[PDB]
Amino acid sequence: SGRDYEDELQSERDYVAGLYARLDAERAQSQRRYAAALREHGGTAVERDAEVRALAKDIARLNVADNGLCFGRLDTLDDARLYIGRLGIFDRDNDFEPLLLDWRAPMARPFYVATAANPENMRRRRQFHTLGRKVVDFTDEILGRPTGAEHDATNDAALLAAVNAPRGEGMRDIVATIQAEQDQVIRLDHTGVLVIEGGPGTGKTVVALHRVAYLLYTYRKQMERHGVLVVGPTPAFLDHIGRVLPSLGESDAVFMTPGDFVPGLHVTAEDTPEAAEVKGSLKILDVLKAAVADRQELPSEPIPIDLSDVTMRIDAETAKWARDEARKTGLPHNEARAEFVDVVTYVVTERAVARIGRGWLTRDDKHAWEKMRADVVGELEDHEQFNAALDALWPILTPEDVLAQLYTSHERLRAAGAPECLWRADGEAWTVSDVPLLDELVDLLGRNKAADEAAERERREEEAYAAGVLDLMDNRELSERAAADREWTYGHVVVDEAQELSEMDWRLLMRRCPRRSFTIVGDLAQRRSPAGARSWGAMLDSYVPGRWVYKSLSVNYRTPAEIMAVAAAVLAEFAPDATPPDSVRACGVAPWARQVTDDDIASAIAEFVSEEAGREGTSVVIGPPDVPGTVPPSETKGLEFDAVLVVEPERILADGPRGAAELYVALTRATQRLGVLYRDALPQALAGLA
Repeated sequence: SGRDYEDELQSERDYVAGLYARLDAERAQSQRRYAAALREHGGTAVERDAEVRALAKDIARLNVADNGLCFGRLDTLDDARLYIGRLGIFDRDNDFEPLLLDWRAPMARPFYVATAANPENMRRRRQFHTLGRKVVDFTDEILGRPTGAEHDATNDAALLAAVNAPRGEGMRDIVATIQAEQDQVIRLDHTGVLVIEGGPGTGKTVVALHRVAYLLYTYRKQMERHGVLVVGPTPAFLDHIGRVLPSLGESDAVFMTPGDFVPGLHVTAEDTPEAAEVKGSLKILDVLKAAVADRQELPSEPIPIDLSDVTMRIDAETAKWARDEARKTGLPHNEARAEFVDVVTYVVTERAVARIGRGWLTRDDKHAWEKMRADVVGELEDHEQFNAALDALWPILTPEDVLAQLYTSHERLRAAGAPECLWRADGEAWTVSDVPLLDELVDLLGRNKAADEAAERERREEEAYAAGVLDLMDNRELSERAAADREWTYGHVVVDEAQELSEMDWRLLMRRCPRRSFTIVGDLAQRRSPAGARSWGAMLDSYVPGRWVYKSLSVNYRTPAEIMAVAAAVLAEFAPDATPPDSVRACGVAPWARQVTDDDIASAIAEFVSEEAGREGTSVVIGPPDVPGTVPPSETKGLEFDAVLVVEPERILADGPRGAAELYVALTRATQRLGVLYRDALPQALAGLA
C-alpha cells in the first residue's frame, strides 16, 4: 500500500472510465438505431427483421461485456501498450488504433500463453481485479528477472529479486533456472493428466494456475462449455484461488472441497484413521454392492397372497428365483425392482391360472389362457397385500438409507462384509469419507420410474390448486448449472494438495472428467490424511496407466533457507527417503524459540499479535484448539503467510500417526519469520531453531 501504486491505479482507472464512456456511446447509438428500425424502416419485412435482430444482438453483446470490460494490459519490449478486454474497441478517427483488444484476437494471445522464460515479445503482463465497472486493484508480472519493484499481490517478484547465492562452480543465473522450470511446466504440450510435485515455497499453485490458463486458451473450443473443477482442501484455499485465478475467457470455474462433492451436502467431520483407510480404498466397492444386495430380502415364512378365488402364496423358492433373475438383469437396484416384480407376478399368475383352469383349460388354449392370465395380472396389480409383500422383499432405496442401516446395525455390517470399525451410533452423521460412498450409491441404486411419474403428476395437481385454476387442468451461469448436477462432466480438473485424496475421491473426480484432463498438484511428504496417496502411480494407474506426465520444481525461493534448515531436519526424521527442496534465499531474521511458561503463553501470543499489527503483510498463529487464538496446522495446509507463531511443537507433533507431517507443514508455512514456543523441551529436533 503506497501512493505510487495508488497513482498508477488511478491512471488505469481513468483509462477504463474512458473505455466505458465509449461503450455507453456505442450502446446509445445502437439503441437509437434499433428504435428507428422498428418505427420507420422502409424496406421489406425481412430486411427490417434482419436489421432489428442485428441491432438487438449488438445491444446484448454490449450488455454482456459491461461487467469486467477490461482484463489487463500487455507492455511490449518496444513499450507498446495493449489492453485486453471482453470487446475490441477502435478509433475510427485514427485508422482503428485498438483502445481495447478482444481477448480472442491473435494480438491478445500473449496475455494467456506468455511466460517469463519464453516471452512473446512482451515485457510485462498486468492483470486487473475488478468489480462491476471499477478496478479494485491490479497486479504485475514481469517476464524476466524482476527487480522487486512492481506490486504483484503474490510477492514472487520481490522474493525472486531477493535471491542470494554465489555464482557457483559452474556459473548459474539461478533465477533463470526457476523461470525455465516454471515455463517448461506451463508450456507443456501434454493435455492429458499432469502431475506437478515440488517442495514447499516453490510457488507450485501459481504455476499450476498459469498452466490451466494456457490450456484453457489453447483448447478453448474443446473446454469452454465444460468449465473447470477446482478442488481444494479448505474453503479459505478456494478463496485464495478465487483471488489469484487468471483469466479464463468466457469459461467458468466451480470450486469444491472434497466434502462438497455431493450436491446439496456439506461435510467437515473426519473419521478415525482406520475407518478413513477402509472407506477410502476401492475395496469398499465390494462392501457397498454387498450392502445393496443384502436389502433384497427373502420371506422368513411363506406370504399368503389370498387371491379372491385361489388363495395363492409367494414362497422362498419363488422369491429366491425372482431375485436371482433381477440381479442377473444387471440394472440398478431401483431399476431391477421392476424385473423382480414382473418375475414374481408371472410365476404367481401362471400358478393361479393353472389352478383356475383345472381340468377344462390347458396352455394349448392359447387365447383363453392368455386372456385368463391378463385377468389375473390385472387383479394382482391392484392387490394391496401382494404389492406390500413385494415392497417388503425389494424396497426402493436411497443412499442415506443404505449407509444408515449399514452403519447402525452389526448384522447388516457383517452381511456386507465390513469390519467393526465402521459401526457408529448415528447413521446419518456424515463424515468426509462418506461423501464418495453416497455419490457411488446414486449410481448403484438409480431411480424408480413409476414413483417419479406419480410424484410429478401429484406435484402438478397441487400446483394447479395453488394457482387457483384446478378445475381447468434457465439462463444460469456455467458454474451454477455445473455445481447443481452430479452428472456434469468438466473439461479440466485442478487438484492442489492432491496427496490427501483417497482412491474413492480419485474415482469420483475421474467419473466427473471423462476427457481425462487433469492438473494434479501436491507434495507427498506433506500428506496428513490417512487414506492419502503414498505414490502418484498407485492412484493414477487405474485410470491412465502410462499416459500421465510427471514434472517437479526442486528450487525453493519463497520461504527462507534458515527455517528450511529446521524443516529439512524434521523431514529427515519423519521421512528418511525425502529430499528437501533447494533453498536459494536466506532471510534477514532467523527463526526463534522460547520455553514459554504455562501462564505466559497467552502473553506471548498476544505479543506476537500486537507486533504483527504494525508490520506489513499477513501472519498467523498455529496451535492446538485447546490454546486460545490458534488454528490447527491442517487449517493452513495450502496457504502461505509472512509470519507464523507455532505453539507446542512437542504436542501437535503427537496427535495421530501423522503429526510430524503436520508440524512440517506448520513450520514451513512462513515466508518471512517463524517463532515457536514449547513447554517441556525441544522434541529431539529444532536444535537449529533458537
